[PDB]
Amino acid sequence: VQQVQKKLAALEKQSGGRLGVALINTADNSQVLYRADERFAMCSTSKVMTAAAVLKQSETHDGILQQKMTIKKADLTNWNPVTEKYVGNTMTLAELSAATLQYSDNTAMNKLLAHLGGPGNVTAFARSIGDTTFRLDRKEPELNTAIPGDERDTTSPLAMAKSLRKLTLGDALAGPQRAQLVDWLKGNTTGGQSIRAGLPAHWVVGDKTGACDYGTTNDIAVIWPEDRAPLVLVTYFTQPQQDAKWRKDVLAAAAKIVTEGK
Ligand SMILES: *C(=O)[C@@H]([C@@H]1NC(C(=O)O)=C(S[C@@H]2CN[C@@H](C(=O)N(C)C)C2)[C@@H]1C)[C@@H](C)O
Repeated sequence: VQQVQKKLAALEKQSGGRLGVALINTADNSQVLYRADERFAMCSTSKVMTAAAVLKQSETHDGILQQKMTIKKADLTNWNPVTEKYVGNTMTLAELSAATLQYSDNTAMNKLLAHLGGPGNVTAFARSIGDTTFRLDRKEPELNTAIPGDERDTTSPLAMAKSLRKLTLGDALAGPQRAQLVDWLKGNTTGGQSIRAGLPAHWVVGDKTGACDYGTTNDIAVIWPEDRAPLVLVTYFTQPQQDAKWRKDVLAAAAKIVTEGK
């Protein structure tokens, strides 16, 4: 059905930006692709691979998720909805992971990066699960420049869709860790206006949004349409002006377009 292709193409043209979509239907492994092999800056969506790297460690290191880290007034970044509540005290890695994933807390992200030894370690983890496109280069907030043509902190919609699938439904993570990642993605509190907005209200969704410079507005999610096989969806969107406004409505439209009737 190229109807979807035409609709996506029109959506992009009308938006005046560059749209990236990758949908994987686990029912038969069919895919809906639109610039699925092009690179897009990930913004907060890179936080999923990051949190997953920590979960991977917990498979061998027992109780690591309960390990504590101190939050100093110096760790605070441009967005600390949760961490700012702990300046002077501690947060476990689980709490930190939850904070970065569900509230997109930047301080929490850098705390996880520090724990992992830097962005290069997240990239290594991605490679270990077969993702040869993903690449994390900087920490928060520099990783959000999203400069057109810059390959730093980018990935493709398809590569991210495959990795999200491997992580949440596949074998990239062990049972317990897989369940925690899914639980965290379902508990996201910032996706209300994105992919979720374009889906029937009773469908169950796990997702991670993101928004940064050049009006880059992203979202990656796993969708369970009632009792049907899960859908893995990545909607990436970026614009020409560095100061462009975010277009969460564009991702919602894209989501409706590709998931309608699934
Ligand atoms: C990540 O991409 C940045 C971070 N992540 C997200 C996100 O939704 O994933 C938010 S955007 C959110 C809606 N717009 C802002 C505002 O409306 N609030 C005050 C409610 C927050 C945030 C931009 C991170 C890299 O900085």
